[PDB]
Amino acid sequence: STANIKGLTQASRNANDGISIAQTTEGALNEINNNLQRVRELAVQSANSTNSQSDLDSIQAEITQRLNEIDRVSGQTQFNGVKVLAQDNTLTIQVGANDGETIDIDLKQINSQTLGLDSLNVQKAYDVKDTAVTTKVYANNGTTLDVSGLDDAAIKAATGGTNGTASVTGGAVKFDADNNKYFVTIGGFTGADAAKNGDYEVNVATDGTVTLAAGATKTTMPAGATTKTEVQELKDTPAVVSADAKNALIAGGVDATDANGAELVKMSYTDKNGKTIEGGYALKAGDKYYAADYDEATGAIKAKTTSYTAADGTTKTAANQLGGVDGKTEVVTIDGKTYNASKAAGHDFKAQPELAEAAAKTTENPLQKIDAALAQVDALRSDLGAVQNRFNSAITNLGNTVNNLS
Repeated sequence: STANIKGLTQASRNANDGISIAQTTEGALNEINNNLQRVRELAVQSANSTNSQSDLDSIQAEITQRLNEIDRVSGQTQFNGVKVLAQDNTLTIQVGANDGETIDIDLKQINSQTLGLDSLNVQKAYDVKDTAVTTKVYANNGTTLDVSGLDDAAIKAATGGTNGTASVTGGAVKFDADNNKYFVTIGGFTGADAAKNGDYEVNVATDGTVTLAAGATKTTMPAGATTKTEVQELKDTPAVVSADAKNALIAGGVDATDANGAELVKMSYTDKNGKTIEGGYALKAGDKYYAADYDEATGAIKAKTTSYTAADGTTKTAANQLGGVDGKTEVVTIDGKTYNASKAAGHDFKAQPELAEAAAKTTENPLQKIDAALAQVDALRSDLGAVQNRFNSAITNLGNTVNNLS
């Protein structure tokens, strides 16, 4: 009789834990349901051709936030340490005084993947274009600097000296990039004209022709000066892609030949109506675009890459390609599968072989899919409510049995 009384009484405390498990799980499933209803409403809103890709991009961002919130609740909700929505798990609770007098609680893994929505996407592809990044650098042209005319008579005519035989020292000319100027050193004057020996600015015709202007007077050769033998002229030069940028791409799985011929570009994205907006910078290798940072002031280029632990256990990196459904999403390709860069970061494919792949296209019949998920959640909520009634009825029956024994 004592065994029974103490056993039934403890069995009743056990039943209360079943009820707690059930309420903790229901609470969380209620929150998941709220997030799913918002997702459904957002899908209805996206099914409107008046929406621009910018609009859809905004709706998608919010859908992704809701889905992530669902994965948060699913992964962290707990009762005495049990992650009730994290795995399929049949919990058995003894509700009688003897072995086997139990009620099972069938917990199920409920997350965006098991609900069939981790690839849910309402975006549309942008028309992707690019513009080569250049710089302005002074170069030449076969137009040599002709200073043969600036002879003794010409130098005398411009400076007013008469003593000695003056000449362009070394027949050399110096160039200042800062102001597209030219300079020469004059020597040879003697007597009181010796003071005219020094440096003078000269004018270069849109031809070799170098000349000294009347009234000319020696100045100070501008620092930064440098000898040029042909006419200087500014022409666009493709931004230089560094070895470490190329090597970062290769380390990141980009083909060696393609990476070696990488080109810095500025992205552009045009929508279905024809409107175009500028994107960020990227390294175009082969026919693919890999996101990159670019310091206009320095020319320093930094290839964006994602680090992670491969299935073989080692640490590797993947180049962040511009792709995904919209065409401007940072994705990575690892061992036969494509993932969103942000999701693969820090991931351990050895410890967790499974990671959701990036959406490859716009979702077809999204509402049918969101509705299926809502039905899965309602089905689990119903079952939990019924098992809650079974625990409650057990508590009632245990209470009476104990009453009569005592």
